[PDB]
Amino acid sequence: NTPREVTLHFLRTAGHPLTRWALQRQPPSPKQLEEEFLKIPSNFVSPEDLDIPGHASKDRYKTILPNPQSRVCLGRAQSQEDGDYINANYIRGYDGKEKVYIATQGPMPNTVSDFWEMVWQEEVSLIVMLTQLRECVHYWPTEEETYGPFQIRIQDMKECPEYTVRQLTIQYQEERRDVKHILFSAWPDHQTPESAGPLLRLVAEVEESPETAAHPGPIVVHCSAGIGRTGCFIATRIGCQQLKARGEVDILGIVCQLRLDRGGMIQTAEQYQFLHHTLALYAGQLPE
Repeated sequence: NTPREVTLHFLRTAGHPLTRWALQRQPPSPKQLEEEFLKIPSNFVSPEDLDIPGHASKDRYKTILPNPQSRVCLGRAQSQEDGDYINANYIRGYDGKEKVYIATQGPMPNTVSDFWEMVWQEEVSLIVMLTQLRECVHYWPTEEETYGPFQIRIQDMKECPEYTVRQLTIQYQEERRDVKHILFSAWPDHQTPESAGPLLRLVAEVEESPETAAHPGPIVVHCSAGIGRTGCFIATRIGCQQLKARGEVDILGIVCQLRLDRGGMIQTAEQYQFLHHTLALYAGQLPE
């Protein structure tokens, strides 16, 4: 068995189910969580695994690449652009449900049009942006701007204590669609949010979003590299979904499935511990 077969086998089979009680009252120790986290393979892809010439100019980081198996490919239905490349992966949701999310990096100035093409092509109606104040381009308009063939307009902007909700529209030719955009700041790279409460309110904000499509598109979740904060946010939502539906959560299993979808999701052991903390808090909100 090669290193890749070893990696795939661990990720497909590792798990550590935690009842609601154990999570709240007897969680794994900080030492055990550190060692568990260290054992999770990254599933990073080597540049030799992508044959996409020119892709490097569209990557924020040379080592953080989209796994080819779940890579979002741009079909260019609406444009004349060369190739199909965006650093973005489809991510499975609760119970392995396909294409619940797209994890991607924040657009670079040269990939803003690619980003909007992706939002059109995938029928995205919700974007979750994770950032901190001192940081990440402003790829949405102040009033109205055109990006490639798309006209984007801001219909509303509402500040909540912990995030800003923008209501946008994107139009191509005759067709105009709503996109809800949530900007959650106060989340530094390689760190955790200040506390779990604002993160759980972000997760609730997402749940409450209007879902009027027959086949809902993926939710776009992004941050600088598209893996640490994105992975934490997606893992928290799936964790909450498991706790609510089954009264238990397998956080190890969750992170392992996310790494199958995009290498490196959840960057630090501190972030991993914070996921336990967050889910313990959510557990107490759940009905008896």
